[PDB]
Amino acid sequence: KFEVLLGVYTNAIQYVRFLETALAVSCVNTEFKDLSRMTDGKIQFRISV
Amino acid sequence: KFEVLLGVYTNAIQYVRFLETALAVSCVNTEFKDLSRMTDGKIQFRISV
Repeated sequence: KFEVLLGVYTNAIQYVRFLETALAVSCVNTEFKDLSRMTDGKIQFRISV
Repeated sequence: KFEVLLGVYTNAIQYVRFLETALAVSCVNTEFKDLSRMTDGKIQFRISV
């Protein structure tokens, strides 16, 4: 008279990146190895009217 | 002067197999020859959140 072990099932976490979803269209992305070295950034537009 | 016997036909009860109905899509089957020798069974799931 046995008690059968019918199944051990482990869900698989699928890996998801940033460039593999459709939120990546809204922004362009650049690898920047030393970001904590950078303290602040700036862009400067020259608008001639 | 007579009385007639106008045929005899009996109903043929069709054999309704499990694998010919739609309720076999709701489940999946395994032929276990010896379920009398089973006291209990279990499935343990591992959910990785």
